[PDB]
Amino acid sequence: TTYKYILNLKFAFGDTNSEAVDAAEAEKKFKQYANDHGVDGEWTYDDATKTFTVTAKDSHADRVRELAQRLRQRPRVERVEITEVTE
Repeated sequence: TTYKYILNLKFAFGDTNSEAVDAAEAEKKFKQYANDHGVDGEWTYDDATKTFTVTAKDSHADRVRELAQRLRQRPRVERVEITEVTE
């Protein structure tokens, strides 16, 4: 009866020294697509330049199907994957 959606985003670069981090492009793009379709969730950081997790909570299966189909098309900057979790 109760189901929750979770989107995964992978971010990594081939550098030796790390000082700067990119979070404005992933937070502005995820907030634009989620606020345009109607998806409420939370953001979570996983290590510096490695992995990025994001939670997605919706009532209807139309907003999570349009967000998962329009986001997962062609990966270039981050890996976009969708998985359903249940308790």
